[PDB]
Amino acid sequence: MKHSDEYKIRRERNNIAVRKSRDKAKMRNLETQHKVLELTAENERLQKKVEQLSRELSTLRNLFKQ
Amino acid sequence: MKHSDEYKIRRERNNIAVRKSRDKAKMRNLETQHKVLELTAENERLQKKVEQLSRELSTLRNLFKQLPE
DNA sequence: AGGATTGTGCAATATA
DNA sequence: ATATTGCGCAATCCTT
Repeated sequence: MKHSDEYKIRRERNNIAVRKSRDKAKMRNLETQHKVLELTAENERLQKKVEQLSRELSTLRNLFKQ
Repeated sequence: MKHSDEYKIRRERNNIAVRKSRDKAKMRNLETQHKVLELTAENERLQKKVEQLSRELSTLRNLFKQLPE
């Protein structure tokens, strides 16, 4: 129907639940996007650390010549 | 009005656009989830390499430390 | 008995 | 003009 009070209450409650469900789905989607940004920055940091450790190892091993 | 031909054409075109837009958004979310798996595998590879090189550097520094002046 | 999910479409808004 | 976004609805699924 469209007039009964049981119907109006059911719609009011469902509209709350539908919005809650859609907000939750949107939040999960955004969280996945953020995770990509976080991992990309972290992999960039770790790669720079690899390069730094390699430079320190090379510098140390050069001491064997002198 | 809401029964005119112009209204019907606008809504039919928009409904097509809505499905196209939401399909693409769902596909992007699928690609993003795949990217997380790929970046996680790369992260684990990098963590292993950093740990290996850190140990290699620590042992070599300790070797030089045991050298007499 | 009542919330959570979802295919669908109206509507407002953003964008080109 | 199309693209994006929020929402209502009703059917449906799941909880209590």
